[PDB]
Amino acid sequence: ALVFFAEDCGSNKCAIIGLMV
Amino acid sequence: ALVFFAEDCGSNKCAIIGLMV
Amino acid sequence: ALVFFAEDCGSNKCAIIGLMV
Amino acid sequence: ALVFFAEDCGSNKCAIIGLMV
Amino acid sequence: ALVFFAEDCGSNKCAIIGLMV
Amino acid sequence: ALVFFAEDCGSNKCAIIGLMV
Amino acid sequence: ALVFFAEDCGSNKCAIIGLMV
Amino acid sequence: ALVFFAEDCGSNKCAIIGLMV
Amino acid sequence: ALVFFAEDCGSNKCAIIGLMV
Amino acid sequence: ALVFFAEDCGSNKCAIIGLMV
Amino acid sequence: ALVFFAEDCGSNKCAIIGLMV
Amino acid sequence: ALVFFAEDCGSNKCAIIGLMV
Ligand SMILES: COCCO[C@@H](C)CO[C@@H](C)CO[C@H](C)CO[C@H](C)CO[C@@H](C)CO[C@@H](C)CO[C@H](C)CO[C@H](C)COC[C@@H](C)N
Ligand SMILES: COCCO[C@@H](C)CO[C@@H](C)CO[C@H](C)CO[C@H](C)CO[C@@H](C)CO[C@@H](C)CO[C@H](C)CO[C@H](C)COC[C@@H](C)N
Repeated sequence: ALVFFAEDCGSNKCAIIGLMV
Repeated sequence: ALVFFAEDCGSNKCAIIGLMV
Repeated sequence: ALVFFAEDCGSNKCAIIGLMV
Repeated sequence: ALVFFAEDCGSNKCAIIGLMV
Repeated sequence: ALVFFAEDCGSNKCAIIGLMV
Repeated sequence: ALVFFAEDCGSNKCAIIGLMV
Repeated sequence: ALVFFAEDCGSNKCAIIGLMV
Repeated sequence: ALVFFAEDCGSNKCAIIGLMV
Repeated sequence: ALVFFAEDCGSNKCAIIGLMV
Repeated sequence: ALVFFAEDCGSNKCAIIGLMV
Repeated sequence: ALVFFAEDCGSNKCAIIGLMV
Repeated sequence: ALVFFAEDCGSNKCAIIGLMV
């Protein structure tokens, strides 16, 4: 599958996360 | 415009946000 | 099917609408 | 992550569900 | 238009459906 | 950014709007 | 709702169509 | 890459096409 | 939920996969 | 396939482009 | 919110930008 | 056009690919 990357800033901290589809 | 609603969740808490198109 | 929830806004007045799939 | 919501309907049975991204 | 396909499952009952755009 | 165009038909009027990404 | 416009060339002829969401 | 399938329909006929991401 | 159909391809070899919603 | 249209901007040198699906 | 990243090109003057959701 | 990036994990290997819109 494809893994997109986004900075999840919804949490207090910002963190790079993968988004797998 | 269209307004979609989503919970913006973090490491612990979440908040209702609008997503406008 | 899935029914997504959205608000159709315009002229400072919104209305709940469904979006079906 | 973001949590969207949808009404998942089958055979006259519907239940709100989350969809996490 | 384009016609996508999905398996719509409810309570152990699934049926292929079209989704037209 | 890409500027898509859509007709936003609210309640009192429609209007060609931009939607930039 | 929003009405997007696309040239539907899937048909032999190409034609502007609306896509309502 | 991911390959989605759709019927590319016209005024009369349709054809299976791939949509690659 | 909806189950979308896709092929995961790579190195000249694809495999059917589901994508659930 | 469907052909959407967008204004592709770059340092404010926008122009109409097609986006095929 | 989530922040995706893309290379926004214009006459081949690409640069990284954020795309917030 | 915007160039998004994703990790395309097939069967023999992953690889950072582009996906331009
Ligand atoms: C800003 O442009 C985003 C395009 O960049 C892509 C790299 C984004 O990648 C995707 C995987 C992540 O996109 C997010 C879902 C946010 O974008 C979508 C378009 C949100 O759009 C909203 C306005 C749509 O509102 C409702 C219909 C929510 O719809 C979501 C997308 C339904 O959930 C999806 C189908 C579940 O994800 C797929 C699963 C198999 N991983
Ligand atoms: C090229 O960028 C497209 C973004 O421009 C927008 C103006 C497009 O507008 C939308 C309304 C039309 O987009 C078409 C559906 C094609 O784009 C989508 C992203 C096709 O993507 C494929 C690869 C996804 O494959 C499966 C999951 C098919 O998913 C479709 C989108 C599911 O059907 C949708 C949710 C039904 O449409 C919504 C309905 C309420 N009108």
